[PDB]
Amino acid sequence: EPYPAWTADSQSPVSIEQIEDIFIDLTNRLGFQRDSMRNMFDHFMVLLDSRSSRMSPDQALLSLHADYIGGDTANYKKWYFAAQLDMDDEIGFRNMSLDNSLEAADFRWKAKMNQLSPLERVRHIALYLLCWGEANQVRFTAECLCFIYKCALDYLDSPLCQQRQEPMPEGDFLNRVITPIYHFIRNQVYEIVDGRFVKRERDHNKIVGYDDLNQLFWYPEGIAKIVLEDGTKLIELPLEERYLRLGDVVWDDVFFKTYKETRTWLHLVTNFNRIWVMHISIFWMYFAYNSPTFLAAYKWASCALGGTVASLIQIVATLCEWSFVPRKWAGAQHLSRRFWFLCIIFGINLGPIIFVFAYDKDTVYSTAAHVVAAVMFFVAVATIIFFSIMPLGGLFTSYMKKSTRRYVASQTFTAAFAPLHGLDRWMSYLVWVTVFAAKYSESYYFLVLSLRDPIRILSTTAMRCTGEYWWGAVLCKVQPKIVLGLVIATDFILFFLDTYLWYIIVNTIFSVGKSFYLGISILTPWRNIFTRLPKRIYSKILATTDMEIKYKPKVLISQVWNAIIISMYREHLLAIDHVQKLLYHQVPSEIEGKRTLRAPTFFVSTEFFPRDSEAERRISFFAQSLSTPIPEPLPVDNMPTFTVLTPHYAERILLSLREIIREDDQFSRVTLLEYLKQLHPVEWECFVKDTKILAEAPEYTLRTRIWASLRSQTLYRTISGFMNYSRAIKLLYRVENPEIVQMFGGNAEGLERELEKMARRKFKFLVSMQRLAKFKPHELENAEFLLRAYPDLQIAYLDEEPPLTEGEEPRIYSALIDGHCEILDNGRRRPKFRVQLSGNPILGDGKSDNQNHALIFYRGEYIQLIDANQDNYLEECLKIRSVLAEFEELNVEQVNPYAPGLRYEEQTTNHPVAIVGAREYIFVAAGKEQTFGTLFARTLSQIGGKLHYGHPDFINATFMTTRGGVSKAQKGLHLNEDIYAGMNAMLRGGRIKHCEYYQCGKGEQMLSREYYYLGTQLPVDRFLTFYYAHPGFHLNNLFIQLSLQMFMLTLVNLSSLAHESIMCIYDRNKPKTDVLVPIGCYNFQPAVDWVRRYTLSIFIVFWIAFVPIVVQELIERGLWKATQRFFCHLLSLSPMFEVFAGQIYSSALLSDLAIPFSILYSRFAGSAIYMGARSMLMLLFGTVAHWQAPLLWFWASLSSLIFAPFVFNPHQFAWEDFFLDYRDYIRWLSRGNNAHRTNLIMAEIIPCAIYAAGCFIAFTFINAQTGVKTTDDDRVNSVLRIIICTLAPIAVNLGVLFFCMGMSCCTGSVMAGIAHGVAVIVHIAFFIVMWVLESFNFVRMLIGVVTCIQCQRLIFHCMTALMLTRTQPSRELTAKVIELSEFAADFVLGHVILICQLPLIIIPKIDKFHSIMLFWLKPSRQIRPPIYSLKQTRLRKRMVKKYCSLYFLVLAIFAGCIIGPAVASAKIHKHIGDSLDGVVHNLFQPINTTNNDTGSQMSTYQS
Ligand SMILES: CCCCCCCCCC(=O)O[C@H](COC(=O)CCCCCCC)COP(=O)(O)OCCN
Ligand SMILES: CCCCCCCCCCCCCC
Ligand SMILES: CCCCCCCCCCCC
Ligand SMILES: CCCCCCCCCCCC
Ligand SMILES: CCCCCCCCCCCC
Ligand SMILES: CCCCCCCCCC
Ligand SMILES: CCCCCCCCCC
Ligand SMILES: CCCCCCCCCC
Ligand SMILES: CCCCCCCCCC
Ligand SMILES: CCCCCCCCCC
Ligand SMILES: CCCCCCCCCC
Ligand SMILES: CCCCCCCCC
Ligand SMILES: CCCCCCCCC
Ligand SMILES: CCCCCCCCC
Ligand SMILES: CCCCCCCCC
Ligand SMILES: CCCCCCCCC
Ligand SMILES: CCCCCCCCC
Ligand SMILES: CCCCCCCCC
Ligand SMILES: CCCCCCC
Ligand SMILES: CCCCCCC
Ligand SMILES: CCCCCCC
Ligand SMILES: CCCCCCC
Ligand SMILES: CCCCCCC
Ligand SMILES: CCCCCCC
Ligand SMILES: CCCCCCC
Repeated sequence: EPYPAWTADSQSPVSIEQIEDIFIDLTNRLGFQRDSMRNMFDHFMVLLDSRSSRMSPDQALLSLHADYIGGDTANYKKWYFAAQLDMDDEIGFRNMSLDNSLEAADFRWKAKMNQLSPLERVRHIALYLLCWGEANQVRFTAECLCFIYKCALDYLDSPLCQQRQEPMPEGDFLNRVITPIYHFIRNQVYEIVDGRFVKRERDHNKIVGYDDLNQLFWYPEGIAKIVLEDGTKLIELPLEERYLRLGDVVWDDVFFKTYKETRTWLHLVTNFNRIWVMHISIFWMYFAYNSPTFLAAYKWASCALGGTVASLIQIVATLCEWSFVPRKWAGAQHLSRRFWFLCIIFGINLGPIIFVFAYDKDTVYSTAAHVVAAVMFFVAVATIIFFSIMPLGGLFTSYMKKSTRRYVASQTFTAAFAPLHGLDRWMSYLVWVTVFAAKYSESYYFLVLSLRDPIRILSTTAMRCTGEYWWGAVLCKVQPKIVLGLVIATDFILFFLDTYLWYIIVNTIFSVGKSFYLGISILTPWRNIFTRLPKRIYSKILATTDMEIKYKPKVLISQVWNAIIISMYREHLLAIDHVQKLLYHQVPSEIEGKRTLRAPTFFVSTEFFPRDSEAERRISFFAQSLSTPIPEPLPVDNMPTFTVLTPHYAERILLSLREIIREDDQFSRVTLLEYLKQLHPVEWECFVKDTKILAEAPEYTLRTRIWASLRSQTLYRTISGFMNYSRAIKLLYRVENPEIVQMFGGNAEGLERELEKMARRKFKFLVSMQRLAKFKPHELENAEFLLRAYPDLQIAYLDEEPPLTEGEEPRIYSALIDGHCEILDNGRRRPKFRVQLSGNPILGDGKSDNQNHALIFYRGEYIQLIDANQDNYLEECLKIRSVLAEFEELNVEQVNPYAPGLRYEEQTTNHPVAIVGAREYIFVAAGKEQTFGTLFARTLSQIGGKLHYGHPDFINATFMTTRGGVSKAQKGLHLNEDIYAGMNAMLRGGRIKHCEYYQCGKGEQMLSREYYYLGTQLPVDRFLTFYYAHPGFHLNNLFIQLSLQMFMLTLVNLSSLAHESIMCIYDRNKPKTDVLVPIGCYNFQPAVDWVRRYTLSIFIVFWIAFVPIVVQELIERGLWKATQRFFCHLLSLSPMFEVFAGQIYSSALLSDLAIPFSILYSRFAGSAIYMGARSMLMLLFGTVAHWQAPLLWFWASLSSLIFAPFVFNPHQFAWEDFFLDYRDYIRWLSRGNNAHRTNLIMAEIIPCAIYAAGCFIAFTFINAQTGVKTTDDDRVNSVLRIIICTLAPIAVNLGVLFFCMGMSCCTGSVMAGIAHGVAVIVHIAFFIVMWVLESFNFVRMLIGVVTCIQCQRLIFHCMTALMLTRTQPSRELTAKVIELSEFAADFVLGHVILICQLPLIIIPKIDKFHSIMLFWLKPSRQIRPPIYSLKQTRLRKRMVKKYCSLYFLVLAIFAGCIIGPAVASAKIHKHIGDSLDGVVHNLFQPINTTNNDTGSQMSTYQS
């Protein structure tokens, strides 16, 4: 019989017959499609049934009306206010606070709904539901539905439709008002070609999407732009006849783009404008204070001028924003007003600084200098504090007039946030106060106060040296100032890493203190969880407090504890003797004869779980989760009905049979069974035994099919894993009320029948099987099999039909089939419903439009949406009605929302809860467990809010389906198609909370739109928390990588300068004996010691930030290993060992993030191998010139970067596989064959030449000899040595290239060989000429090479890009020049890589250890082929020895190139050149000089 909570009562305001009457009439007079009417009717009635099982039926209808259309939660009310009667500013004013006007209209609206007869509310809701059901693929645009809904509602109330004695034909609401909008959307992509559609490839910024499609309807002036077909405006017409001619509007002259994103670096300045301000500005002031080398008023004046940078940053953000919104669109004048205000602020700030900067040089004004300095210091501080807070999108809004728009974005649709009151408010305040009060305090004593001494030295010391021939000694005269500038620049970056460093520390402290203070789970009282289980189950999983008839509080627990255990055994996890001691046995009372209840000995105080199998894990976790304070549940008779969605494109329903054996030694290992059998060798044992009892044929094949199916990874395991929701309800139904079984005790069939009837109305399952009309006949059998297995299952699939007349698109439907539908002659079952779409719905990339077409059949109140790989064990399935109570809607009181008084200040249900994420963070001896518990949290809490912000598991269906959809996927917008739903619900009113006693069981977006709305309007509480989770992580891995490069640039110069000095011996105790004992010397010892204080502070940030991803990637073991690992270091190298114990994880992780040599090289290059190569060279130059002690710390790390991927490879290292890998490498090498425009050319030039010049400066200084006491006419003219060696090899390229053209004019593979043959030797030769030029001095030769390489790539970097910007004969040469020159570079770098393994192949037994190492990491079903024919063996040995000799030859010539000039360094003694007149002393002047003119000498000049 039908819905037994609305009909089976006697106080229902209406009758089920009246509802059908209303639906029939409403369909009749608007032409809705006939079957969707039945669908929506069933949906509505099920909704009423569910809502009326925990309240009076008089209130269910009221609550539904309030929630859909009319309450403070309904979307229709929001749109009606914001558009139909303006009043958008008032909502923003009221939000920031926490006749006409807002109170009056609100009162009128509230009092106009308080007097509706209960037969009108049903009509309203029915109309809305019908409109929502019909509109295909327009559900993504909420406000459109509101517009059509209002138009239809106004039309039906007219005296024009009530007198017309004729109903419009069916399909008149889909072929007249809905289809044109769809034709507009599909016409922005998929341009029609001669017969079909193809993906129209337009630029990503001329394509209107959904977000730009509905956003027209937010503003009153956005509606007034709807031109009709003739030319008149739609609004011009009266209200009643505004619906009929809605099919004549042309939706192609009426939609614009309204966002138009731009270059990526340009957003990060307007979005996150509060992080640059609080960092740059304060950073300025610190150095401005303690830098007296440029009285007492100048100091304060400068530190005050520090405050003028904040306003400048605000102005360049406002000005940058002006290129996002359109020109005349709503909210544009506010930008000009704000620009005016900010200009005034900037003027006020930097007005008087000029007056105090120089107007006081010993005149009578000094009485008025200090006062203005101090007051403007205070003003600057006030400005900084004001701009660090008060979001950019809302300031200077009180001082504005009425105007038209006082805000730039709608404040009722993108600025409605949850106020987050309670206790967590103070906690967030405290956290973000301590972080920034610790960082600003410690980053002044370790980073600006310890840098105070070198500033005085390196800013006054003046060099004395001859110089060069083109400018003399004007550039080399001030080297130290450049070093100081580079030191400050490379230290400015670390100020940004410091914050994220402290944010990790203070979070985990606050978590431990909060999880220990509240006295929850003190350390580990482990021998108590099992001791007191029964009191946990009886009051957390059973609802007895409101069940009464209290009797026997232990017979109930017995009925449960056996069910959970037996289920484990039925899955072949426990032995038959292994369960009898793990179950409530009942023993008869020997006194009288009746039965009594015992308890397992395990359960009060012998291998309960075999070799800690997973069966232990399931029980263990279940036992701990009952300590958390779970809310008390409701009776299983009064819970809401929910549903489950699953999308499925193309998976495996079953592993078939032929794909179980296949061929053995043709792929990984052997037949699949034996692979599966070995992994679980305690189940197959129990399995075959279970077969024997059953056998005590196709069924056996089926049983093997299922047995394998439950393992591996398929679709059958998810369905059978989630269908435990069905049993968990039934079992808890009988237990709760045992008087229901006494009624018909003896009817075993009657009992089970009733139990099923309940579970089929509180739980629905639905999968969305796309493309089901075109399955292969071998795969269609699998689909039908599921229907036979679980009859209560629902499948939704698309369909087709030949076109009505020849030449048109075929109509497509979307029908569902149940498990009880009768079969037809064809074989497929007859569907229950069949709805008509308006064209192909699949338009996006991912599986997000798959969900939408099957969302119509979602009967229920809440939704749990899953992918096709989940487990959901039964023990984590019993407590479903406790997690479902997180939505605070189960224990409340109704208050008649339409009531006089009760203004919107003191209501309760204002921000409903939308998403509920689930638990995902799965988990000296006494000290070790405590410490390992602490290290657990630091790993734990790092991802507690990084991969857990919007990950959805349960969705409040009513709230989340009226405003948008469940997920969106478009070519234009790009977030992740998974996090988009999370952010959208936050900035629209909803709220997100997550439980912690459940098992989920599972940049290109900084360019997006939601980042613009979130980062410009959020308060500072939530902004900082938001910034340091998603954006501040990716933007942190870029600063560390950028800090390293800025460190190499300053290392080169610092060591170069250190290779020229006397250093004035220095003591690190208290060197205040200002005597400077070399007398005539200039000291640089403190500057050199700065390298020591940096390396320490750069691996700490590398340490803490890369420890928490260890355990979240290597939780598997370690505690057992830690004992022996500690056992090997009670007397080991300790602090230094920690250094070399902290350099391996980088090798470990990147290996897991990742075979012939060439194919691995080509994909691992361009990001890790090249930048590492250059940085390797610069470090080498430094380590030879001065050799600071703690410099090898980089040698380990930099080596590990480019030496790890070639040690974590599989068996490829023995003897000849190495050499045969050398076969194809050469063969592959032989056949490798590889203002709107003033922004792209500026972004890829500036930070590619600065790095070049910095190297170039160093080379000039190292040649200009200092302390040499020579004359003016000496010079070196070292600039030329760059030119003679930088462009000369490029000239050799073209000359041969032209001669290549000529020779053929006056074999292609051969011609490549000779071309590439000399393209390599030319560079190798020019490496030699540079060495000779510097008179055979290795130290001052390296820096020469480094400069040339940087200079070379600068030419290529700019020349190619400009040519692309801007001819064919010119361009065709360009690519050929760059290609072959780049070739020689890749050859040498590639070749040297496989040369540094010679002292690893000499060891006889090598891969044996290599095998042991890698198999520890992971097993991958290894296979070893013994395929070596007699003729293969001889040739294999034959050909391998061919290149094994060749390999050694190229090794010898490379070393020979080195030793050549090295041994010729004692043969030339006179000189190498004596030319003059511009090339004078060109090669290198000295052969014998001195650099120690100090001591006795008092005053010489040595210019
Ligand atoms: C003395 C012998 C060497 C002569 C080297 C001639 C380079 C000639 C110019 C060139 O090829 O310079 C670079 C490549 O530099 C390098 O290999 C630098 C490392 C060299 C290690 C030598 C070890 C002995 C091009 O880099 P890309 O533009 O490819 O970088 C963007 C991503 N595609
Ligand atoms: C005030 C600080 C300015 C820092 C500018 C750094 C620019 C980037 C230098 C390195 C670019 C990449 C070189 C390969
Ligand atoms: C009662 C007022 C409390 C204000 C808390 C502000 C916290 C700001 C943190 C960041 C400062 C730069
Ligand atoms: C007269 C002395 C001028 C010194 C200028 C130093 C500029 C350093 C810039 C560093 C940029 C990374
Ligand atoms: C006072 C003499 C100044 C000579 C020019 C200095 C240019 C420095 C440029 C630094 C770029 C990193
Ligand atoms: C003021 C800082 C501007 C942001 C710099 C971002 C550099 C990386 C862009 C990819
Ligand atoms: C804007 C700078 C104001 C300076 C005031 C000076 C007054 C001088 C009075 C003698
Ligand atoms: C919060 C970090 C503080 C570090 C110490 C600063 C004061 C040192 C005084 C000796
Ligand atoms: C967290 C703020 C700590 C402030 C310490 C001030 C310096 C220590 C005393 C010299
Ligand atoms: C001249 C000092 C050389 C020190 C060793 C350089 C190479 C280190 C490789 C680990
Ligand atoms: C001039 C001092 C050189 C010290 C070299 C130390 C070598 C350590 C190799 C690991
Ligand atoms: C010794 C004080 C220097 C200036 C500190 C400014 C702090 C601003 C928050
Ligand atoms: C560093 C100043 C950048 C200014 C960009 C202006 C862009 C206007 C469209
Ligand atoms: C001698 C009186 C000086 C007053 C200066 C006032 C400055 C206000 C910004
Ligand atoms: C010579 C020191 C004068 C300090 C004046 C301070 C005024 C603060 C309002
Ligand atoms: C931001 C206030 C604390 C840091 C500056 C004052 C103390 C310096 C030692
Ligand atoms: C970036 C934080 C540096 C902390 C250095 C502490 C040194 C202790 C010996
Ligand atoms: C302060 C502006 C810096 C712009 C750098 C652009 C880099 C693009 C890759
Ligand atoms: C560190 C800022 C010094 C500014 C001096 C201006 C003359
Ligand atoms: C722009 C800061 C320096 C001003 C100098 C005025 C004499
Ligand atoms: C000398 C005191 C140092 C304290 C360091 C705390 C991190
Ligand atoms: C006299 C100007 C010299 C500029 C040198 C730039 C590298
Ligand atoms: C010469 C005064 C210091 C200059 C620093 C530039 C960053
Ligand atoms: C300080 C910003 C530097 C950006 C460098 C981009 C390569
Ligand atoms: C006449 C100045 C020449 C400068 C050359 C810089 C590469």
